[PDB]
Amino acid sequence: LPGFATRAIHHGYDPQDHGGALVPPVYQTATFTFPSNPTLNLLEARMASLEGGEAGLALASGMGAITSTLWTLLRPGDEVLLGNTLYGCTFAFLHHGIGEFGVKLRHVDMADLQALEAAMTPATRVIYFESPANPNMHMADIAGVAKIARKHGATVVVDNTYCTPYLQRPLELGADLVVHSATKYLSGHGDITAGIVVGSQALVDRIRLQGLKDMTGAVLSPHDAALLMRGIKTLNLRMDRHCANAQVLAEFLARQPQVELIHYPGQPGGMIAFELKGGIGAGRRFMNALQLFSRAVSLGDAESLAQHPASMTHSSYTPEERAHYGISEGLVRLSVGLEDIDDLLADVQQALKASA
Amino acid sequence: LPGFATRAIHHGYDPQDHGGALVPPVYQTATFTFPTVESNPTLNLLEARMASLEGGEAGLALASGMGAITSTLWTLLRPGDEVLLGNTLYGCTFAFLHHGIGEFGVKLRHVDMADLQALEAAMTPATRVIYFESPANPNMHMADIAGVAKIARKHGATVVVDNTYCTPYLQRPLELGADLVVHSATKYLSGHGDITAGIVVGSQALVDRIRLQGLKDMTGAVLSPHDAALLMRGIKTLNLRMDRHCANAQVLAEFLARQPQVELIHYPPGGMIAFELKGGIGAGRRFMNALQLFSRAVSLGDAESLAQHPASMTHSSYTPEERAHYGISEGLVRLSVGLEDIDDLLADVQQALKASA
Amino acid sequence: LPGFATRAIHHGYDPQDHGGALVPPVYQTATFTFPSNPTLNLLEARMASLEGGEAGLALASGMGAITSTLWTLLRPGDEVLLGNTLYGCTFAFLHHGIGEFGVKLRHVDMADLQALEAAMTPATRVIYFESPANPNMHMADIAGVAKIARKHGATVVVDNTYCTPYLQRPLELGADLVVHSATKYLSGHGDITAGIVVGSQALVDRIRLQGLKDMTGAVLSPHDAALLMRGIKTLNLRMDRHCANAQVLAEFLARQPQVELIHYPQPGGMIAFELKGGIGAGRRFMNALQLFSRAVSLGDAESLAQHPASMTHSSYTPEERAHYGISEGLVRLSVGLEDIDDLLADVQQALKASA
Amino acid sequence: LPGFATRAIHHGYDPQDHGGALVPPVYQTATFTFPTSNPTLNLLEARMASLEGGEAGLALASGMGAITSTLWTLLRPGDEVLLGNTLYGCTFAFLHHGIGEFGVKLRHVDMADLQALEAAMTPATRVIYFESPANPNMHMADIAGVAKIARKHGATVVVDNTYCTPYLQRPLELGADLVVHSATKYLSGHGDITAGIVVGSQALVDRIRLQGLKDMTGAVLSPHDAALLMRGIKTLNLRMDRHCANAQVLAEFLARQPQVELIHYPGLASQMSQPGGMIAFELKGGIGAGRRFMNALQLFSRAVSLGDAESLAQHPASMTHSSYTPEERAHYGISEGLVRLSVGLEDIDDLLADVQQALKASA
Repeated sequence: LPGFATRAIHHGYDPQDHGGALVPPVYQTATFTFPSNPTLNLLEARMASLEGGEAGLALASGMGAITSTLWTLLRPGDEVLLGNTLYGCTFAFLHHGIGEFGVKLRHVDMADLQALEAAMTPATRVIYFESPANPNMHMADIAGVAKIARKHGATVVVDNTYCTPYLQRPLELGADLVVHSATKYLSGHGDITAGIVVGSQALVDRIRLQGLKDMTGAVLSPHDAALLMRGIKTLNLRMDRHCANAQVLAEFLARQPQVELIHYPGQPGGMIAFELKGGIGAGRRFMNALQLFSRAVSLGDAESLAQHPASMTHSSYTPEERAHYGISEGLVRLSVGLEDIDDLLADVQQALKASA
Repeated sequence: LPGFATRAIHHGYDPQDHGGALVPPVYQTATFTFPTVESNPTLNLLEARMASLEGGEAGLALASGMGAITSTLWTLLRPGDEVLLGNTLYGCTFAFLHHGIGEFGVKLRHVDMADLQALEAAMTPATRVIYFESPANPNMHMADIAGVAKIARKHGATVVVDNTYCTPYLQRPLELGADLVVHSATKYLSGHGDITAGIVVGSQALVDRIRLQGLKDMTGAVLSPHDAALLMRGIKTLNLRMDRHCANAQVLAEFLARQPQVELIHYPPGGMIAFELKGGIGAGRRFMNALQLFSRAVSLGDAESLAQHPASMTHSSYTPEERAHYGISEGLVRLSVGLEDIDDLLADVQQALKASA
Repeated sequence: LPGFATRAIHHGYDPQDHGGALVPPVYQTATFTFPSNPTLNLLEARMASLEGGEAGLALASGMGAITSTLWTLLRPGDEVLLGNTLYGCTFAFLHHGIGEFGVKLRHVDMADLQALEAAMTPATRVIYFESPANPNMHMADIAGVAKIARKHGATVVVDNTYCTPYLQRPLELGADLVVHSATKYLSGHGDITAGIVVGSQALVDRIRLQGLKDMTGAVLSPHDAALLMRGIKTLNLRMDRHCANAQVLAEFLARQPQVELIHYPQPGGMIAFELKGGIGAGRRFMNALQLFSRAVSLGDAESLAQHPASMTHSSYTPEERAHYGISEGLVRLSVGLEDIDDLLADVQQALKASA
Repeated sequence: LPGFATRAIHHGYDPQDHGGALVPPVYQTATFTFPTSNPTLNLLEARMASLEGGEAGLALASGMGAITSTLWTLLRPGDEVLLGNTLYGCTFAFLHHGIGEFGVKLRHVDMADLQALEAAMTPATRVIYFESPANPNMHMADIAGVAKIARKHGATVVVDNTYCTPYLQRPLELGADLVVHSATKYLSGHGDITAGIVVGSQALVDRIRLQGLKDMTGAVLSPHDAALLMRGIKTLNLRMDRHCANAQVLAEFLARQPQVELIHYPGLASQMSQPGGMIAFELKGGIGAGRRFMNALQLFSRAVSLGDAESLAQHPASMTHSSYTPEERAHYGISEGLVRLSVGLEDIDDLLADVQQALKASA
């Protein structure tokens, strides 16, 4: 089996099947003569290879991947066990979407196999969670969850967006399906939105012909698929740099007097979350002071991003409501990019002093 | 109000807000800086322009026509609600209803939209959505949208019309009373068969809900800015292309109606034609095999002429009786007449018909 | 032979050769395995078909097409006969570019065969001109020029940008090569820059392997080539509308008191007229336009307008402008595809504001 | 001054000037409203200028577009151009079968030998053009030294920096006047676009833009390709680091193989200054061994280019120069067993395995 880097650049493609083109031609065509799109097929095969899965499916967005998958596997009466902490729109989709169509939802600490097995019911059909989780980015025992899951043949779905198949491969640990917001690290350059699902040919075929075909129509543009593949070609190199930069920044943040503590890392790629002693006011001043980090909500970009939930995404909520969603007043999340670490340290240092 | 052609080229865009660029820059970016309080311009422009063409208040762009339909229905319906559908629908749409949302507690009921008497009789306190294509198979008969709208308001039912076949250039359901219009922009709107996309147009209130609920939470069927830019490029020639599609189809239809191999012409709806081959399924296969200009494919609204014979193509797996149940006769042939020289199209059909014998 | 519209949509392509794709896949690859780019090849073959020529060549821009062609055909000592009036960038290329490398240039009235024949010398190798020409868009006898060129086997090159192969095909009239700024009508949507050269395989091969390969490197991106082919698919329909709109606007402008006369028209959707009020009227006219865009180009879906004296040639003096065939009140319009009633209304109010 | 990686990702762009977009919008428009420049091209140019330490940049349709636009601008009949002993195939063709046929005098000189260069300087010398490093051993030239001589008659020094990229070498900070790049290679890094870049003083670049490009080549770069090039530049430092590491391991391996006569370049660790991920070696078995070696490769691609994520290999004698005779090839610096490799970003163990088996098959 060729190495990860080799497969991320070559898997599934041979120039002679496409006129000798070194780079695969982009099949920007809505239709083909009556007897699949070669560009999407290649992306799917390559992502399947990287995750150690049998088949892949490309979608218009990470949400397209999650919804197409869940709509396929669940029906009224079925139960879904969810990790305690989820993205945002995922939490919304579950509670304000599919959850309002008869599907039962139950949040459980995936870190406690005792509680998980205790929450297992003959109606449980799907176990969905992200690894690691937002809190302190704890890994969670995927193999352990898989063991409990098969009690009622429950399908285990893991959101592997944060790690990418380069750092974690849930399928090799027992998961049935892995989903990605390829919009983040996989693309790596913040210019496209895309989603990926990988698992057995059996499950993926169902999601493709049911969830996607009939219930979401969340198809991915061949042009975007081509750009996503371009990004995947440097995945290993980018993740290495994201991790190194984040490690240095995390160690720096831990020594600063303005920082109460570091939620993570203690590695979640280039992600960091820390707490400002000064709370919401300190967070606002910190964000206003940044000159290199961008004030935005996303991650996995070449550019470093920063967000202060309390004054940004969750500014409308009250302090108590924020706490209920695991959002402290001084919580700051960073997607450390690929810039020179010395410039990133200087930016954070200056902003930290300005936060006072 | 500026003319249709003018709005299809200019509506919603002013070069001054984008560096003086004659053609709007493509915002191929997944994210924007977070609002200071102290949306993607490419998608917003496409949405505003399509809203203008349909005479609606707001527009929403989706990854595909199916993305538009599903995002809309997931938003408006919940378990217990009822949806009245036209008797004949698109394949995937039909499937989405019965094999998709229909399996989540939503009741579906098929009724002849051309029969207002029957429609009114099918209205129940639970009816929340009335969905149909106009025109619809098998004879592309234009349903009375204003009449349906009158009945719908009896229980505040939302009327949704699939306007793919006509495009806003030939029909504008919202101006006739519909609440929402959906499009597979993959067809005529794009016009060049290189992109897949969907559009929903209606009131700001309804579109906002579909955007923030059906799309944001239940489908994630977002449209790529690159594809949106291409769709807008296509819309710039919509009037001219539809004019030619129609002219070519009229000539081919008249020709087909006089040929010995043709039993009848179902229709004439843009450049769409559907006719019956006396020879049935075998004649259909030979006809399809003989075509040299028309392409054997399943779609429509492309610059290239397309042809399909359902019985030996999309519905080849079904039995003759099952096909009939789905409005598919053994000799049914559907044509999406393109923009090629009509003399070349006539010659291709003529020789194929002779070969069908 | 299939009709023009049919060839503009299908010529040179068969889905079977590319995975059954209805639309040709875009070969956005800089390299191919060691034994031509299928996307560029297709564009070239299709343009050759539309012009009635044997071969085509795609370039990064119209200027790329002209320079690549001339650098190939000329060498120090050779003479080039040029039309009395050219684009602008071309005129500069000739005089401030290739002309400073030993190549002799000589302007001649292509409409005057006697003068052209009299300007023919044993050193003449290329006869280059636009048809129609800027002045009053006078067609000019291409077959006549071709007969004279033979005298010393001179190569006749015609810039067919204004007409497009849909309205004029110089090769079928005797020209050796045709060049295009595909940036204009061929693309039709103002989103790409590109050039095209069509002629015999013999000539195009030389231009491809000499002018382009060695002297300009003006290659066209497969992405742009694909967009250009997308545009060509509606060429006949767009040109029909450009022409119809322009005819109506031309008739209107002729009856307006603010207009001295119409230089032209038919040159596609192009119109040129003179404002009685000179440069001041021109400036006010341009400032008032709300639909037409103040820009320098043509062949776009959007209508464009320009007043040379206050725009491209504003730095020159009135006498210098005249030397370049630019009058103080000259206004050029590239009539687009918008609703003619909206275009008439915009021009009408602008003309009243020009006073 | 921000670090290289920071500038390669951010230089010249502020989201607030473009609707807050994190990624710059692509200005795919042929024209703009008449005033009272394309932002996408301008950004690419400013960023490349920053990376090379130059004042201004210019983007072209191809590396050849960059070279021709530059030379057409700077030379006129009677002028003399001093060239490096060995030049890139097409560049050599442009000089001899192109501009060289328009009254411009050409003359090759060993740039590594300042004595010969200084002796080759004439009152007519206007341009000194060369690649650094250059074949056959990829030896670095003393740019500062060449610059000192050039000033004798105000000759403009132009350096093709394609092989190194501004990440590994910056000729302008060494005295060069202009640097040109075939961005088609390393800068893009993914083999999906063709593009050229020129960086130098605002004065020189303005002239090339308004004369060579505007009037003599028309080799403009598509905004779409410019955007892709910028996307590629964002990982330049990381890719070059891997290209270099992979090439070093493969070079050491090749140096120990019985089928290999010698390694032209790179030359051990620290022929100094590794030529990116480029390697050239000689096969003892000549043209026959070269053909078999090439036929056997299963991971490396048989193609003519470099700087791609995918590893490429070529054997000139049986590929680009197959029509020539053995003596003619020698005249062009091509040995019968010469093999050039553009080592890519794949797993080094897979690359080693491929070369290993192809080498055994070459016997």
